[PDB]
Amino acid sequence: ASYVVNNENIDKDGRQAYTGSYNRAALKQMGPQNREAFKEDKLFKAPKNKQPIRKSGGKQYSLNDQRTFTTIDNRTNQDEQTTATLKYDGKKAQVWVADQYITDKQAQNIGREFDERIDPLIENNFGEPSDVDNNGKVNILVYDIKDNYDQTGTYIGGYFHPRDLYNVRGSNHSEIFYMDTYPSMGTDRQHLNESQIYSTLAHQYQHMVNANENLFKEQSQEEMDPWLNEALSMASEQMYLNAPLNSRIDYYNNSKSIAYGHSLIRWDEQGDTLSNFSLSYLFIEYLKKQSDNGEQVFKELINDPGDTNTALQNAIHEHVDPNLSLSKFMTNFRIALVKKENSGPYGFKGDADFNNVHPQPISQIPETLAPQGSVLFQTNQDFNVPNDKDEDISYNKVN
Ligand SMILES: [Ca+2]
Ligand SMILES: [Ca+2]
Ligand SMILES: [Ca+2]
Ligand SMILES: [Zn+2]
Repeated sequence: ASYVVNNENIDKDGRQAYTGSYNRAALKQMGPQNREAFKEDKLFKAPKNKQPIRKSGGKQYSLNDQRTFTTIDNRTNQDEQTTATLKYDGKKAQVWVADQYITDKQAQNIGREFDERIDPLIENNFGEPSDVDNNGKVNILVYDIKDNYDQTGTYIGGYFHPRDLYNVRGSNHSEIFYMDTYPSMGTDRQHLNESQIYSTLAHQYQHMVNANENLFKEQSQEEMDPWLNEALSMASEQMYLNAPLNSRIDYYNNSKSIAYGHSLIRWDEQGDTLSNFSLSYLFIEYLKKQSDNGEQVFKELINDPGDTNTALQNAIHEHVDPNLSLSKFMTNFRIALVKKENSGPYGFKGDADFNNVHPQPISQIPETLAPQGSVLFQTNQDFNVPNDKDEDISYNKVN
């Protein structure tokens, strides 16, 4: 038969748990196509020093003014300093340009797409931004984000840092997110296509209003865990595109780290982050199909005042199943990826968007599995679940 093994511990900081002494009664058991399958971004953590910004009502900058911003070199993880020009001063977005290759037209396309589609989309379905500089607008700094693309082929499409909302070192004292030019817009610096990154505007803007709702509007001031913050950003991309994120599915299908038990809830900052993006994306889409209010569950997760696991558990009880615990919903997620049943917990309600999700069976179980790390294997015998496995490990017969 086949088995889905999962560490059911819902604590992302928990131990990697022993899977047991099992019997090799297992069967012995290409290439991510799109370059966009290797597109990352960075969501940085809010500072513990939440010194507020004080101002005394924000008609400082206008078209063609220059402004030097702190940006982040993701090769070395240092602050850098970048001087940009305001090239679009719109209804909500101010688009700053600091890449000589970007034309004024492209800045105007980006700002207009934000003003007309990105902003309403996010405000109505996720949340609304802060206004720490009392200027009614948000900054979009368009420039060549520094990363290891030239050496790896993995590139950073954009980022958001909640430090910009407080008075700390490196803050730009405003609502701002950062958008990459090369190679996000294309691999030819002289023929960049800015429409390539429009869904990334929704991605980064979700991070921004997420930080506002949870750090400014709610009294607990608890950040959402990265894995679910990132999942909600990719829910917003699909909603903007009204199409599945096929590159994240493509990456899922070819990821050896996922096949060997990559964690849904522990963000592998120094390792294969792309596998975290793929798992976070499929999870939020699984929650969408399993919720009776569909995409409307997204704003309830943000609006919930409790921590990340409490919000998910409340959403499951109200919209999915009042008796179902978060930890078993997560196991059902992994089985749903395999079975894709047309109804019930082991599928995506037959949504065609997810029919090309194909988990990869492996020949041997890893010794240990991180919290919500999962693997799939097949058996040539009536294999027996090991008796010395960690109690957090569930073996789930499927076929
Ligand atoms: Ca503002
Ligand atoms: Ca770049
Ligand atoms: Ca909340
Ligand atoms: Zn992100």
